[PDB]
Amino acid sequence: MTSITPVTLANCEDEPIHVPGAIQPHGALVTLRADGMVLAASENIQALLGFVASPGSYLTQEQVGPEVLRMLEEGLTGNGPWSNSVETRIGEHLFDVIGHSYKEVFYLEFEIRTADTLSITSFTLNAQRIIAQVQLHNDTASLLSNVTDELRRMTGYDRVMAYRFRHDDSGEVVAESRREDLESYLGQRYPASDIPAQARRLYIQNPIRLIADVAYTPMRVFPALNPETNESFDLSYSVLRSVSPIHCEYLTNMGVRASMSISIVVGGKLWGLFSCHHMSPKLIPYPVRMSFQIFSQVCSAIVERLEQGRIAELLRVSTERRLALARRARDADDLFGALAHPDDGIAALIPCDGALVMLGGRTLSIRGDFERQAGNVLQRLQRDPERDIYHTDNWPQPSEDSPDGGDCCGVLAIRFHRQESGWIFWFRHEEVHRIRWGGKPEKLLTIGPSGPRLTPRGSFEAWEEVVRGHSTPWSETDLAIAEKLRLDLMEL
Amino acid sequence: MTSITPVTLANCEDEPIHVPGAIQPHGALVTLRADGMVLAASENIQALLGFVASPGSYLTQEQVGPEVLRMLEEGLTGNGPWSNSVETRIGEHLFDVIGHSYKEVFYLEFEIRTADTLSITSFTLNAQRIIAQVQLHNDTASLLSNVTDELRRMTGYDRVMAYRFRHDDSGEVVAESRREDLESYLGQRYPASDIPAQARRLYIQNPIRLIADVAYTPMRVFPALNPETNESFDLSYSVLRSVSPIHCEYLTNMGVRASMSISIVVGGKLWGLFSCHHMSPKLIPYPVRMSFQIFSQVCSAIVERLEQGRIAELLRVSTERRLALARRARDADDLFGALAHPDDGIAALIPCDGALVMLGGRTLSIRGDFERQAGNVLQRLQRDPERDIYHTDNWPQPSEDSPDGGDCCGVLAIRFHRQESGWIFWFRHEEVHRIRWGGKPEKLLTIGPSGPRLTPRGSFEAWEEVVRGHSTPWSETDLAIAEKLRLDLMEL
Ligand SMILES: C=CC1=C(C)/C(=C\C2=[NH+]C(=C\c3[nH]c(/C=C4\NC(=O)[C@@H](C)\C4=C/C)c(C)c3CCC(=O)O)/C(CCC(=O)O)=C2C)NC1=O
Ligand SMILES: C=CC1=C(C)/C(=C\C2=[NH+]C(=C\c3[nH]c(/C=C4\NC(=O)[C@@H](C)\C4=C/C)c(C)c3CCC(=O)O)/C(CCC(=O)O)=C2C)NC1=O
Repeated sequence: MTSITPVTLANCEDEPIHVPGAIQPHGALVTLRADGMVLAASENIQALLGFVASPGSYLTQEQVGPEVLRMLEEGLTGNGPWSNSVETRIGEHLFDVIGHSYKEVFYLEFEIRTADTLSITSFTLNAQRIIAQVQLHNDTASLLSNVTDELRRMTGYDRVMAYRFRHDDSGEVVAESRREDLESYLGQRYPASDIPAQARRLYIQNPIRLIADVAYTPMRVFPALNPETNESFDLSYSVLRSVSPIHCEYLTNMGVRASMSISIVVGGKLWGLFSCHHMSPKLIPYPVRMSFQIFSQVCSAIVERLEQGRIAELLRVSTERRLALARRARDADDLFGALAHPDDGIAALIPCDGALVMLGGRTLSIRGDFERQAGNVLQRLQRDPERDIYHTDNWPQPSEDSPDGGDCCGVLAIRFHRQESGWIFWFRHEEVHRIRWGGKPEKLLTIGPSGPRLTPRGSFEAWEEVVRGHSTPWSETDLAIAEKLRLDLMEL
Repeated sequence: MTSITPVTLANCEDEPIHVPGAIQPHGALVTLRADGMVLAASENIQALLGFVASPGSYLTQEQVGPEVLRMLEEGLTGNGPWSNSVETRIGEHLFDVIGHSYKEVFYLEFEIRTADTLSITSFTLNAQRIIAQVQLHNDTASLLSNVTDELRRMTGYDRVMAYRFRHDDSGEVVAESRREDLESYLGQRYPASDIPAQARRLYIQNPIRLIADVAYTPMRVFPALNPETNESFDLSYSVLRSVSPIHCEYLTNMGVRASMSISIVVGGKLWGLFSCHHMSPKLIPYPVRMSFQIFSQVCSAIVERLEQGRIAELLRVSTERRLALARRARDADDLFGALAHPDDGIAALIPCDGALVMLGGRTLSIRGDFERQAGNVLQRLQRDPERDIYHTDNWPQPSEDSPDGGDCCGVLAIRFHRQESGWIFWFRHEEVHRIRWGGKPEKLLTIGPSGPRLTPRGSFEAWEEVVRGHSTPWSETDLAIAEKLRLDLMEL
C-alpha cells in the first residue's frame, strides 16, 4: 500500500480533510470524467444502488435511469459551474440525486429520502418563513437570538447555538437554545485552532455541512487516486464528505451524535455559524437543506447590511462626539475639563477600560489609575521617540520585582502636543480578565484516547492560554478615529 | 342597499381595487376580529369548507381543526404583523391555509392544493435553484433574460415577460419568452395609466399576484362593511383579492386566461415586474408561490445592487471622460476641435441625438444640423438673459408655416461664456421617433365593450399620445454632469 499519515493533535492543524477518499455511509458517490466515464465509486454503491459502477464504464438507463442521465448530460455538455438535482427511484428506495462538478470532475450523490414528502413540504415552508421573517430584524443580536430559537423549534435539534467569530477567528456562543437537561455553553470561548484553516475554507465555500452520525464508519472510494492524474479526488463540495477522526472524537466526548451547521459569510469570511447539535443520529432532507442554503445566503446578506449599518452609525456618533470635543477644547476653560469629561471626553470616543491625559507635566487618570503604565510606555518610546502614535495590544506584564505593574495589557496613545509632553492614552484590561468573572465551561467527562483537549473545557483552557496577557485589540475603526483625532488636535 | 359606481374608462383611474368586497372563487376567505370573532366570510365558504362562519361566532376545532386554531391563536396573541400558513385537511380537500392581519383585522384564506407532494417538491427545488443561480448574474439585462427563460421553463407559462418601468411609470417589455405560435410583444410600450397608482401600490406591497382565471365571477364578502368601523374591508394583502373588471376585459382581449406576476421593488418603488401569461386557467401551488416570493425579495436585492453598480460605474466613466476632454481641450490648439470630437466631445458625455457648440460668434453643429433649433432656443432665452442653464423636454413643435423649425423635442442648454456667447446644447428626438427605428408593435384584435383602448395596440397608441412632442427627460445625473462640465469649462 501507499504511505499513510496518522491524524493526531500534533498534525491536525494541516489535515487534508478535503480529500478523505471516503464518504459517510448514508449515501453513495459516483465520480465521472468529463466524457461521462465512471472514474471511481464507493464500496457501498452495490449495497445502496444495486448496480456496480465498474471504473471505465459508462452510466446507462439500466443503472441510474433516464432522469439522472438527462440531468448529467445537461451538466457535462453545459459550460461553467454545474449544480443540479433530481428525484428518482432506484430499486425499492427513492433517491435524491445531487449533481455538481469540481476541477473538471463530475459527481453524483445518491441520498435515500427517508422522510415523508408531507413533512418535507411543511419543513420547507417553515424554513422559507425564516427566510422571510429574518428581513424584519433591526439588529444582529436580535437576529441571532430569534433565529436560534426558530431554527431549534423547526429542526427539533437538541441544541442550537449561534457562533460569532472574533478578529482572531476565536469562537463565541452568542445565542443558544437547548433541551432543558442539556448543559448550557452560552458565552463559551474557544480558539481558532479548533477549526483549522481548511475547515474554515470549506465552511466559507459550502453553505451547509451535515453530519448524520458521528459514530459512523467511512465508506471508501476506489480508486483513491484519480485514474487520469495521480492525485486524490477533491471532494470539497461533496455533501457526503467524510468527517475528520479528531472532530468525531471531539463530538463523541460531548455525546454529540449528529450535527448540522449553517454558515454566515460576510466580506468573504466566515462571520458566524449556526451550529445544531443532536445527541442521536439525525438526517435533514435535501430539499430542506437547500432551503437552509438559501437562508444562509439571505441571512448573510442581511447580516452584512446590518453590520454595515451598525458600523456607519458608530462612525456617525463617533464623528459627532469627536467634533463636539474638538470644539469644546477651544471653547472650554480647560483642556483637561474637555478631554477628561466623563461623557463628552476622549473616554467616550474609543471603548476602553480607562484613559489618561498628560500635558505640560499635568496628569489625570480616567475610570482608573494608569500613571505608571504611561510612564513606562514613555520610557519604552524614548527608544523610538518619533512614534507620534503608539499602539499595543500585548504590553508585557512585569515580573514580581515591583508591586505596581502593567495590568493594562493594551495601550494606545497620541502625542497631540510635542512641545509639552501632550499625550492621550487609552487602556484596556486583559481579554481573559474581561471574561473570567462570568465563569468557565470547565467540567470533566469520560474522554477518548486523544485526551482532555477534545472537550469544551480543554478548548476553553486553550483559548485562555492563547489570549493570556492580551487585551482586546484596537480595530481599524479605533485606529481611524485616533488618527482623525490627532489630525484635528494638530490644529489646536 | 347603497349605490355602486359602475367601473368605466372615465373613472377607472379612481377605482378602489384594494376594497373590492369579493374574492376569486379558487379559495375561501374568513375575516376575524382581534378576539377571534368572525366579522365576515365569503359566500363560497360552505362550498369549499363545509361549514358556515356566521358573523359573531367563533371558529371551532370541529370546523377547521386544531392546526388552524393553534396558528390563529399564535397570530392573535402575537405582537405586530402576523403571517403564517399551515397544511390541513378540511372536509374532502387538503388546504393551504394562509393567515395574515391588516388594519387590526385577521384573515384566513383556504386554498385547495391541486397537486401532490411530489411535483411540488421538484417545482420548489427548481425555484430554489433559480434563487441560487440569480446571484451569479453580473448585469441586469442578462438577469432579466435568463430569469424570463428559466421561469418559463419551470412554470410552463405560454408567455413570460419582464416589464421595466421608466421615470414616467410607462412600461416596456424588455425580455420575453413565448410559445412558438404566440405573437411577440417584445419592445411594446404602454402608458402609466395602464397601471393606476393603486395597482402600483399593491404591486409594491404584495410581491406575488395571481389570477387563476380571468373569466371568473367574483365571490362577494358579506357583510360588505366592517361592523366595527362601517368601512370596507381592506384586502390589500389578500392573495384571493378580486381583479378589476377592466383588467379582466383587457386580458380577455389579449386571449390571456390566467396571469402570475413577480414584482421587483427597488428603492421602495416598482422597478420592474415579471409577468407570466397563460392562454388557459393555471394555478400555482402556495409553497411554490412562497418560493417565488423569496425569489422576488432576492431578485429585488440583486437588481438593486446591480443598478447601484451600474450608476456608480457610469459616474466613474463620465468623470474620466470629462477630465480627458478637459485635458485634450487644454492641450489642443482649437477648443472646437476638442469639443467636437465624435468620441471624446460633449456628445460622449451625455446620451443624446445631437449637440451644438457655440462660442465668440462661431457655431458648429454635432451629429446633424441644429443651428436653427439652437437659434430658436436662444430666441427663447433672450427673454431672460440671466439664465445660464436651461433645459426642456417638451419643446413646442412649430407648425407647417415654416420650412425649418425646432424639430427637436428635448433641449438642454448651458452657457459657459456670457461675453462670447459660449453655449452648449444637447438635443433629443421624440421618444416615438426613437422607438420607430426598432419596429411597430401594433396589431388588431377582437374588442370588448370598452373599445379599442383595452388592447395592446390601444395602449401603444395611448403611450404615443402621452409622449408626443416629448423627449426622454434629462435625469439628475445628466444635469449633474452638465453642471460639472460647465464649471470645468469656466475654469478652462
Ligand atoms: C462546545 C462545543 C465546541 C465546539 C464544537 C468547538 C469547536 C469546533 N470544531 C469545529 C470543527 C472542526 N474541528 C476540526 C478539527 C479540530 N478539532 C479540535 O478540537 C482541534 C484539535 C482540531 C484541529 C487542530 C475539524 C476537522 C472540524 C471540521 C469538521 C467537519 O465538518 O468535518 C467546529 C465547527 C462547527 C461544529 O462542528 O459545530 C467547532 C465549533 N469548540 C467547542 O467548545
Ligand atoms: C401587451 C400587454 C399589456 C399589458 C398587460 C398592459 C397593461 C397592464 N395592466 C396591468 C395591471 C392593471 N391595470 C389596471 C387598470 C387599467 N388598465 C387599463 O388598460 C386602464 C384602462 C386601467 C386603468 C385606468 C388594473 C386595475 C391592474 C391591476 C390588475 C389586478 O387586479 O391584478 C399590468 C400589470 C401586470 C399584468 O397585469 O400582467 C399591465 C402590464 N399594457 C400592455 O400593453
